[PDB]
Amino acid sequence: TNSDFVVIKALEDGVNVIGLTRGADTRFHHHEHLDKGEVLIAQFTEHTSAIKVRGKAYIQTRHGVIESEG
Amino acid sequence: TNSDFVVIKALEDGVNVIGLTRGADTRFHHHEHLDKGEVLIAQFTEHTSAIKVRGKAYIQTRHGVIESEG
Amino acid sequence: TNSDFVVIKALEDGVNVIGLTRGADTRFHHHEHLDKGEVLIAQFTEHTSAIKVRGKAYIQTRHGVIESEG
Amino acid sequence: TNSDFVVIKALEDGVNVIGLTRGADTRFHHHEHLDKGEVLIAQFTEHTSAIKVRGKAYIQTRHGVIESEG
Amino acid sequence: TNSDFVVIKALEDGVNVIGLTRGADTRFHHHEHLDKGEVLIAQFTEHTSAIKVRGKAYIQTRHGVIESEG
Amino acid sequence: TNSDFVVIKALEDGVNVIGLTRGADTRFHHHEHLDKGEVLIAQFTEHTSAIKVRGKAYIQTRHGVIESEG
Amino acid sequence: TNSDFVVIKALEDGVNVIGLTRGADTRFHHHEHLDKGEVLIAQFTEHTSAIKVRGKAYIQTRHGVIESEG
Amino acid sequence: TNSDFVVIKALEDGVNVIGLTRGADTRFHHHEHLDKGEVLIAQFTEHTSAIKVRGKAYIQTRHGVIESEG
Amino acid sequence: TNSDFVVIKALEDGVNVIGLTRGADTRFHHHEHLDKGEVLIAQFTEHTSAIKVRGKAYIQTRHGVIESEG
Amino acid sequence: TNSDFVVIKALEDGVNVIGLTRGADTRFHHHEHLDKGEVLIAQFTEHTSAIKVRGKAYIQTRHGVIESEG
Amino acid sequence: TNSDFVVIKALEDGVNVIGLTRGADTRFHHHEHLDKGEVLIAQFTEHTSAIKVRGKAYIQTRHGVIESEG
Amino acid sequence: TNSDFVVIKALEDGVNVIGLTRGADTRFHHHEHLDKGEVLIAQFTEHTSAIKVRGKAYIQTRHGVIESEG
Amino acid sequence: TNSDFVVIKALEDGVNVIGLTRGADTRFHHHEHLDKGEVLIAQFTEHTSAIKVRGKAYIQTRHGVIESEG
Amino acid sequence: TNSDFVVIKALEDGVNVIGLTRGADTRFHHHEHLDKGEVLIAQFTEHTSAIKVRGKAYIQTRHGVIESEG
Amino acid sequence: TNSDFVVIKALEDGVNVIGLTRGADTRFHHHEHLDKGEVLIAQFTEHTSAIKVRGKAYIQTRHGVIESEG
Amino acid sequence: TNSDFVVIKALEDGVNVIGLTRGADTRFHHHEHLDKGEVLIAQFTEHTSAIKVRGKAYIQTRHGVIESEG
Amino acid sequence: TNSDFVVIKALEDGVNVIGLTRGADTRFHHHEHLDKGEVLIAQFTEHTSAIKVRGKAYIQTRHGVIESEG
Amino acid sequence: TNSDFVVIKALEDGVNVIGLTRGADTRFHHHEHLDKGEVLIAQFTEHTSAIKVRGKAYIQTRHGVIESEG
Ligand SMILES: [Co+2]
Ligand SMILES: [Co+2]
Ligand SMILES: [Co+2]
Ligand SMILES: [Co+2]
Ligand SMILES: [Co+2]
Ligand SMILES: [Co+2]
Ligand SMILES: [Co+2]
Ligand SMILES: [Co+2]
Repeated sequence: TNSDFVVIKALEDGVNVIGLTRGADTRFHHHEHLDKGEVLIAQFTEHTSAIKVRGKAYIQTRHGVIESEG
Repeated sequence: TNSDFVVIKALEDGVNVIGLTRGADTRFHHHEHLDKGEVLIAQFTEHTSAIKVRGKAYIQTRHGVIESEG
Repeated sequence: TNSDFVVIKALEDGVNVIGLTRGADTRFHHHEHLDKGEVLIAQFTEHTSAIKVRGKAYIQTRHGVIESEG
Repeated sequence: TNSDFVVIKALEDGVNVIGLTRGADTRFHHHEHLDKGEVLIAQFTEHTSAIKVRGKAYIQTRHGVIESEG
Repeated sequence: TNSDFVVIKALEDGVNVIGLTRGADTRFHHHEHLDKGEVLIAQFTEHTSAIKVRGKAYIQTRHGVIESEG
Repeated sequence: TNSDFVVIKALEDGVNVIGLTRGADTRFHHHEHLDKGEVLIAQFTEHTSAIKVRGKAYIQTRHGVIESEG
Repeated sequence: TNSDFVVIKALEDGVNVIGLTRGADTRFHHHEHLDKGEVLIAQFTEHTSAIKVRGKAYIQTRHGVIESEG
Repeated sequence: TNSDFVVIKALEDGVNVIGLTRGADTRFHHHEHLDKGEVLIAQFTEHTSAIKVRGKAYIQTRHGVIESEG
Repeated sequence: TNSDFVVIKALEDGVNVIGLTRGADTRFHHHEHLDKGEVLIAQFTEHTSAIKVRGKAYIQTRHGVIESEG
Repeated sequence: TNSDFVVIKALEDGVNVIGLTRGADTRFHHHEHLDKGEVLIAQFTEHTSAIKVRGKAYIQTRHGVIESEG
Repeated sequence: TNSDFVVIKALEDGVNVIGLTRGADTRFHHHEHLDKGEVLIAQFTEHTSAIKVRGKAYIQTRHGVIESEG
Repeated sequence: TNSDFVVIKALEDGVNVIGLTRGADTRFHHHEHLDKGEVLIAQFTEHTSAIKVRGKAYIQTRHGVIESEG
Repeated sequence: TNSDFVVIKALEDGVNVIGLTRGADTRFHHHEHLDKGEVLIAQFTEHTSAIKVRGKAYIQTRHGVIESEG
Repeated sequence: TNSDFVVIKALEDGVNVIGLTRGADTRFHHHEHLDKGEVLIAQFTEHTSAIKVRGKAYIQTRHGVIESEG
Repeated sequence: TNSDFVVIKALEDGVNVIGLTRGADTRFHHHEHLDKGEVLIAQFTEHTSAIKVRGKAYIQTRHGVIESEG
Repeated sequence: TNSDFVVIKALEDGVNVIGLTRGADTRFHHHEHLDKGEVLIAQFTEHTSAIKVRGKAYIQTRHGVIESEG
Repeated sequence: TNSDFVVIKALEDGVNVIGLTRGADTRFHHHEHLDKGEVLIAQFTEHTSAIKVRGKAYIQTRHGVIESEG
Repeated sequence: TNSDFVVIKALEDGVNVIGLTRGADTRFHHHEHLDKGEVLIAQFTEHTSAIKVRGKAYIQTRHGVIESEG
């Protein structure tokens, strides 16, 4: 519900990061734009239950590294 | 009950991710569509107890890495 | 009581995952069908205390990997 | 009192798994039949404090792997 | 008080497992007989504080493996 | 107070295990006899704060293995 | 205050183990004599805060092993 | 419900006689050990509805004689 | 209604004895498993009105001796 | 009214035992199916006054032995 | 008034068994059809005081065996 | 008063069976006609104390067999 | 419940006859010692349900004569 | 509990017949002396549950005849 | 308590028949003198529980015939 | 009534020491078994008034030494 | 009740001194183990009324000196 | 109870004198150390009922002189 975070680095211009709400319904809550080279450190909270990443990006989580190729 | 997440990367167009209800009866509660190259970080919550994945995909959990080919 | 999950991947058509009821008496309360290639991440909850797996399947738990040949 | 599970795989037909009752009085409260190849993941709860396994079987616990030759 | 367990496998016929009472008074509270090849997984409970094993047996605990030759 | 245990195996006939009371006063409250080959798994409780072992025995604790020659 | 213990083995006759009182004023609370070969497993409690060991003895703690030669 | 009895003679060492309780649930109630040569005359009562005999024994009932070869 | 018994001796491993309910509707109420060579003396009670026997077995009643081969 | 029983042994697959209701009106209230070799011990009760047997069967009553060829 | 039964076996097709009512007024209250080879065990109750059998049949009672040639 | 019965088989056409009233007054209360070959099983009741049989018939009672040649 | 007796004749010095308690729990209730030649006629009572005989002895019951060779 | 008797004949001078009480405790109630040739017919009562016979005597019970040699 | 009797015939002059008191206390309650040839049919009653016979006499009981030679 | 003791030493296997109760009725209260070589120091109490010794034994009292030969 | 004592000296390893309960019921209430050479001066108390000595030992009482050889 | 004393003289360095508590529960109460040559005159009281002496010592009581060698 908290206390865990992800690290996303943008590898190209125009990377989109979307947060899905917490509750009975699942609706979009917010989105963020990242330009090439930017780093975002995001946390799981009371209003966020899922994080969706579009665009070429490098992601670090507790389970290791992954690369999105959108 | 809460505070654990899975990482799903879509390896093909049209991958389905389904969340099942938490309660006495089990029913489909929400689903998400993923495009090729896209990444979702999903958490276990107060309305979701099980997660099904349809389509070719790459999954990371606390127990390791698996690949689905449905 | 909660907060622990298993990962099941179906290696054949028609794999059955049965949940057993939590309480004084024990009975089947839910069946799940998996087709060849699908992956299910299932959690221990307030209504489930045991899980039975019939069919050829690949299972990951905190204690390691096992293969069912039912 | 809770939150610990065992993994039992039946290596031959007709394996019996018996659960003992929690309290001042200890009585047999349920048993399960396993056919050759099936897998059961079972949890310690408020009504089960001990588990007995009869028949040839393969068991995984937090302390390692054991085999019953019954 | 609870939430720990031992694994006992009987290496000969007629193995006795005795549970001693928890409290100011210390007395035999229950015992179990194990046939050859059987495996018992036993948990420390609110009514059990000590466990005595008579007969030839193989025991797994968090501190390692031991062999009783009673 | 609880949630910790020792494993004692008797290497000779007539091993004595003595449990000391918990509180302002410290007096013997119980003892147990062990024959050659027997194994006792004993827990720390609300009425026991110290344990004494007389006789040739082999002991397993969280800090390792020790042997008493008494 | 609890949940931590020391293991003392007497290597000579007449080993003294002294407990100091828990509170604002510090004084002797109890002591124990150990004969050659005996093993004592002692726990920290609500009435004991420090432990003194006089005589030749072998001590195991969470931080390692030490030998007293007084 | 009463007024009828069985006679069991032990033909070998270690014969077990088990009594099952009377009521809606059927749980074990008591067991007895017989050494080679002993005779037990047991009655049906308010807390006993079935009797189970393990081991080589010679049994006399109103319907005649039988021999268990366990 | 009460006070009559049957004697069943198992002539093979895995013999099932089933007791049916006493009431308006008839349902399975309990079952027992018997090993090769064991004898059960069962009584008619306030919750049991009929008894079914599956497996090779030898039966004694007031009316004589019969053999089942199911 | 009660306290008397019949013994039926099935000599062919699919033997039917029908119970007739006790009271002013008479109707079928229970069917029982027996496979070849099974034995049923059935008692006259507060809801059963007559018993119909269809199929090849061997029947024992207080008056002797009969064989049905239905 | 109760607790006595007759055994009727139908030796040819179309055997009729009629029960007469108990009380000051005697009237036909039920009848049964039996096909060749069928067996019926019937009891005397609070609504049946006499039984009439038409057709070729074989009857067993406490007084012996009789045959109806109807 | 009750709970005894006679068996009458008609050896010729038109056999009359008459039941006489129980009490201070004695009178015909009911009669039955039997065709050739028929069998009637009749019970002594609260309204019947004596039975008269006219016509050729074969009678079985607890005291033996008799033949009426009326 | 009551009203049935056994006859025990001691064929050697020091024969033990043990009576077990009637109720929910079973324990020793009394015992008797018999010298060579003595005869005891013992009745089933409201505080006794089972009887053990240790030693060489000759026993008479309603079901016949048996000998204990303890 | 009542209404059953034994017959004892004295075959030697000085035969002793001892009666034990009926209740929670088994305490001697009375004894009787018999000279050579005497016959005693003794019944089971509300204050008597067991009978011991010392000396050379001849005993008749419902189960047959025995001879005490003491 | 009642409904059983003995038959005593006096084979010599002066035969004594003594009745002992029924209750917690036992004492002589009555006696009868029989001359040679006389016959007495005596019953067990509410005030009598044991009977002694002194003198040469012939006795008939439910268990057979005996001869007293006092 | 109090404060006096006897000393009993067993000179043979199986010596019996019986204590008689203090009151209007002098009856057995307890017995004790002594093996060869044991010594029992027994006092006179409020529930004890007499002591019987059976078997070969050596007794010391205030009045001197005696030897029981039984 | 008090004011008297015994003196026991242990002449061998492992001498047992057992105290029996004072009252209507008699049971083991405490025991002491003596190593070779030790001396125990024991007193009769309000809770102790008899004392047993097992093992080789030397005993002094008001009546003199005795030697136990258990 | 009181008013009796024992004289102990230490014949070697380090002699231990242990006093045992008076009451239903028996447990160590106090100990005393004696060096070579020292003398202790100890009494019996309401908190002491038994006394143990470890080490080489010379003891005087009302019953005489004894020596401990421990
Ligand atoms: Co935008
Ligand atoms: Co969709
Ligand atoms: Co047991
Ligand atoms: Co089953
Ligand atoms: Co005894
Ligand atoms: Co007179
Ligand atoms: Co002990
Ligand atoms: Co000190």
